Amino acid sequence: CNKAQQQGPYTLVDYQEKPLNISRIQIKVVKTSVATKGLNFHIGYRAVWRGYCYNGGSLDKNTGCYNDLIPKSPTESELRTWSKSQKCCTGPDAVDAWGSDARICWAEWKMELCHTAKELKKYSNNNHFAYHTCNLSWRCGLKSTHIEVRLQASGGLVSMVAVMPNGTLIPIEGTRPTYWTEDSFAYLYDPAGTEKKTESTFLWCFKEHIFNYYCRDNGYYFELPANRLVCLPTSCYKREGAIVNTMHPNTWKVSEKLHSASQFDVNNVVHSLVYETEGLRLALSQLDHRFATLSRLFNRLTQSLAKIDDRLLGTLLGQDVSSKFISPTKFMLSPCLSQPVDLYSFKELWLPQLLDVNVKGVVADEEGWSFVAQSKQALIDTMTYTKNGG
Amino acid sequence: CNKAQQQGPYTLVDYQEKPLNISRIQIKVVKTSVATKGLNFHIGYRAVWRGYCYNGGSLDKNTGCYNDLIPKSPTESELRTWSKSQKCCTGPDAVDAWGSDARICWAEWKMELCHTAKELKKYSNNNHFAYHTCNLSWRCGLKSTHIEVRLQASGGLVSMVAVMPNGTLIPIEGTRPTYWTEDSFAYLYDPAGTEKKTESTFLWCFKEHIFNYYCRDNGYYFELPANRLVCLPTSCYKREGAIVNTMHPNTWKVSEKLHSASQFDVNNVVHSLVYETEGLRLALSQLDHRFATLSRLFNRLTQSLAKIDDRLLGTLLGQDVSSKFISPTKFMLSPCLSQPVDLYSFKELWLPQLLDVNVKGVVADEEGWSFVAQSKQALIDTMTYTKNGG
Amino acid sequence: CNKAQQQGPYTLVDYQEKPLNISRIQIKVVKTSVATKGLNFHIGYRAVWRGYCYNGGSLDKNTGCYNDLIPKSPTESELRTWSKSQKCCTGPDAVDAWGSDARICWAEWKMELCHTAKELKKYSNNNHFAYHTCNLSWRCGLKSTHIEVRLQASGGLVSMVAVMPNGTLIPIEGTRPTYWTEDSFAYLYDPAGTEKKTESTFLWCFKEHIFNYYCRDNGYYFELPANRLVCLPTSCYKREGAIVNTMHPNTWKVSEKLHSASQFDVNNVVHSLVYETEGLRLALSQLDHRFATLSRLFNRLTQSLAKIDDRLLGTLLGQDVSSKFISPTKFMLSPCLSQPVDLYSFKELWLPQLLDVNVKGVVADEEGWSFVAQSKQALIDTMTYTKNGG
Ligand SMILES: *[C@@H]1O[C@H](CO)[C@@H](O)[C@H](O)[C@H]1NC(C)=O
Ligand SMILES: *[C@@H]1O[C@H](CO)[C@@H](O)[C@H](O)[C@H]1NC(C)=O
Ligand SMILES: *[C@@H]1O[C@H](CO)[C@@H](O)[C@H](O)[C@H]1NC(C)=O
Ligand SMILES: *[C@@H]1O[C@H](CO)[C@@H](O)[C@H](O)[C@H]1NC(C)=O
Ligand SMILES: *[C@@H]1O[C@H](CO)[C@@H](O)[C@H](O)[C@H]1NC(C)=O
Ligand SMILES: *[C@@H]1O[C@H](CO)[C@@H](O)[C@H](O)[C@H]1NC(C)=O
Repeated sequence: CNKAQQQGPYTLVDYQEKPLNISRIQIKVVKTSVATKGLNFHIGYRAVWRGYCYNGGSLDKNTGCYNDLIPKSPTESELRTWSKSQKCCTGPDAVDAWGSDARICWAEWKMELCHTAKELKKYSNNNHFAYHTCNLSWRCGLKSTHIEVRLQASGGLVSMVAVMPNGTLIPIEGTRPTYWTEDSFAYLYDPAGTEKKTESTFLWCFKEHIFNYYCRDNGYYFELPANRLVCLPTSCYKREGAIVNTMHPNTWKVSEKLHSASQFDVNNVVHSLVYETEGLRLALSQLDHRFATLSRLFNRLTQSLAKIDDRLLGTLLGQDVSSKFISPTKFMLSPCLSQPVDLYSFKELWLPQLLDVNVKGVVADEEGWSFVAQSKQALIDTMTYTKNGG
Repeated sequence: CNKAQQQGPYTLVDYQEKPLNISRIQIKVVKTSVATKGLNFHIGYRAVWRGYCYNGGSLDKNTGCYNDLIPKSPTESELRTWSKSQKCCTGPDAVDAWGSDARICWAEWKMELCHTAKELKKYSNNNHFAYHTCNLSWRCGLKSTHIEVRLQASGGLVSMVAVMPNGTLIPIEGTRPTYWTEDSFAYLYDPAGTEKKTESTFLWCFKEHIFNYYCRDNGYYFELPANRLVCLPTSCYKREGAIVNTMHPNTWKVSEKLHSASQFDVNNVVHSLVYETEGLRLALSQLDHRFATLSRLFNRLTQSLAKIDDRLLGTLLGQDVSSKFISPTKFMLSPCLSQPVDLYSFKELWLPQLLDVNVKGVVADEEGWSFVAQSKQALIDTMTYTKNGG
Repeated sequence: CNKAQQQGPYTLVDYQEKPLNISRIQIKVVKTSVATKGLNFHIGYRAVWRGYCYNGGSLDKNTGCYNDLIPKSPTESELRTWSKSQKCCTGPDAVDAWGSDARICWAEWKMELCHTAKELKKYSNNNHFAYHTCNLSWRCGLKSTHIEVRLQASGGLVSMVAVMPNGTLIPIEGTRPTYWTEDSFAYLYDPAGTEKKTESTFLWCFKEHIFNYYCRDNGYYFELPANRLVCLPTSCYKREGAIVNTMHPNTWKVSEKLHSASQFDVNNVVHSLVYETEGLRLALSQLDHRFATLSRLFNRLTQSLAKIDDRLLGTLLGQDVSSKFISPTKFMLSPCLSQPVDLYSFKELWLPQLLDVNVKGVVADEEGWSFVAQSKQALIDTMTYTKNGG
């Protein structure tokens, strides 16, 4: 039929997407690393319960008890000797030692007797009239374990520290063993089996103009800005040939290594994952619908060109075949038998990789600090009430 | 060659994808917010170790020691004065005060002497015959910090509460400072610098029929059902013009803010992320293969139409050029020089945004409650054994 | 115009993507499950503070105090009776019972008096000359709660255990109640309401050659290797008809259920999510650009074929219409009115599902173990100093 009507004029419009300047580059970096191996941390503790009484009667002003929990933390020498001996050495215990024996409370003891384990007893009595009564009860303990040295930059210089449960960073060197002491405890770290590198290498990062840079290393994921040193517990990163601002760096917060994450935080991460995957379902389904549309259009146009070129559908199927259309849509089939040019510019589609992610927990749950807290709790448990050993 | 054979009849089928009624809408919401700023929480503690003895001999029934750890929590006035003074004020200490001086144990003390810090000593002795012996040792401490007010709805009314480590929700008002006391401790919060909003705004949510609604705000991600108030620690959300069911709301579980997440929980979230990314790799690779197929088909069909229209490949390349096919596939090139209609209905592809996610930790690790726990632990540490100060 | 120049020869190249042997299969598995329901765990504790003194003067060697905190954990019978009674039963308390009454310190008490709650007092005095002074103060407590039985395989045999805060796995059977005791505490679990299944079923997993297998169940996500039993807290999985290596299995680490995740771990998971979503933005945007390209090419080619077939654009639009091109691009419109063959091989696009993920926290925050720790802390709080009750 058709008309002399010419209700136009029309012109096909191309689909134009909103551009995105995102791309996956290699970024050259100076990377300062640190790794530790083997039993490199040794913790010892030792203390004496000394209860020294005198019984001169209610009338004597010297009657009474002077007690004390004397801390006797081991020396570096003694802590090493314990470390190879697997025993903590100690002085003598004394129960109900009165009169001349009570002087054992004031002798400079030799730490002779060594133990697999030793807890003290809160002994005290004063029932020997006109005499002194001495009670002496020792406790000691030792654990050898593996500590993880971490990094920190202050003044622009990356140095090694050991984080303690209360947040104090213990400066650590890499040649000589570091040894320190708090009250009853003595700690010894030896830098053997520990390595601190500085390395010219590369990182696979996503550059995306708001440019931001989203980078990955081993199990760490982090933004890597320009002219700023990015420090994470065991690795710092700098852009090669870029000038770090001396201080004001991007460094890990020690608090986040001491403090645990709540169940609400992780559930919130799960919910964010759900929201994200909803977005991904939307986008992927939209692309799916697009391929449906292109399928329809390409089919109609294939019908149009095919009625002219009967060898078209054949090469389309890879089958040696010619067609004859008995219908606008239905057709029948019969058989019988340089430079490249790319019209599409399709590039390699980046498939997301499986993410190695580090989960290490809080510092208080490290074996050594757990041992320290356990020791303190045992001391509290055993000082609950005085025991009469006479 | 070809045959009179007509092994058909065939008909091209269009690709039909499984539909998905997912879409990203703006949802109008009434949102109740709350924000806090500055040092708004003040914690003080104060107590007296009073050891009051009398020495009348083994025969006197009055001989012995009455000791007590009297809690003396500061008043709101005294806590404010400490807050501006940066010192905790206290009464007098007394070591080995016997006879007439021992009466200091029973005088109504004036809290005169103020401290940067103060811990008591467990002094006790009774060696003054026919006399009383008084020992008095004070302890006090103060910390000014920043607390985060949270929201809770019971009876349909959204109100402000302060969560304590044991789970108790302290009702908080926004005009007058709230002050309370537990044993030795006194806490003072002032509502200045704190703001509670109610706001008509919008949220970007994913609506997807099983309709569910997956919503995001600041660092919070949450389902927003119909006719139900959704409360999260610092923000509640309601559908505008919808009738909340008075109670039975969707509110955050206080437990999940007090209790930490295990390493197994987070590792499990990581594994779920891995499973998810495997699905995404599958889908994206499938789409990739689809573009390969369309590339092949479009190339063959382009060859078919090009042998008829020699200006086709030119406009395909944007190059001014005509072709001549010396082969079914090989060809040669030479140069020389309204309403819109959209066949594709391609819409803007939603690219997933980078997710702002809140990670705040457990309540016990808040600075103030950490200070309280530290104070209690110090008190335990110093009450381990009696010290004779005579 | 055009030339006798034939600057070729060219040939269209098809887009070839890098293949990926990833696919979503059903894996047949033998799955050992375990579920618990109702109040199935009962915790009781009970202890006696016994301070037994004698006052014979400074001269008598028998003068002094023998004190003790005697643990008296309930029996299985008594713990069950408490469980149904909601009261913990106890012996008699005694304050300042001297002379003949002091013998109550050494009578075999009958646990007659029962309590909603009971804490002891550290009473001690010795002011009755030539007499004994007895102080007796009891404490008891009971909590009924819900414990979650977990699985563990050693020797290839999957068995049920109850994890305790210090990491010890308590072997649990499914018929008779299990009962054990530590110092002051007694615990009773009854296996009623608890179920341990072994089941032939299937899992939806992603098989992807490096083949690895990434699987999901309820809220658990885990790799399921070949010929290895994969144990998770409440469910183990084995490939059907495959031979598990007797031991050396892939089992959950008990530590990760006792130890919490740091805020740095979760923030790191967030950053990994950001990196991932950057990759997804890149890929999705690339596919978008691809559809733009195909839109352009298909439009030009549609113009080429349309000037020959004026019914083409009509069937392309589903509109009954014929075209006439007054321009290389502009055109005008007028109206008036078997086996299937698939050229594309497009398959069902897998849309990622919303991930159910379990977040359970640490074992120490379970209600029962929280109750135990609270009880111990109360005992510590009340033993701080002796109180004279005379
Ligand atoms: C895209 O990125 C390049 C660097 O690769 C930059 O030169 C250009 O300005 C950017 N353009 C836009 C629009 O982001
Ligand atoms: C942390 O502990 C160390 C060692 O006992 C001590 O020197 C330091 O002052 C403590 N710091 C804090 C903030 O508690
Ligand atoms: C799709 O969503 C619309 C609302 O946008 C609703 O009216 C319709 O029933 C839905 N259809 C299906 C099949 O989900
Ligand atoms: C929490 O502590 C407050 C203040 O000491 C107290 O009033 C309340 O009873 C406690 N609640 C619980 C469940 O421990
Ligand atoms: C692809 O997977 C099949 C099993 O489905 C396997 O037989 C084949 O070797 C694999 N090929 C490649 C290249 O991965
Ligand atoms: C854990 O506690 C149980 C019960 O008190 C005890 O038998 C076991 O030895 C403890 N194990 C460790 C490693 O502390």
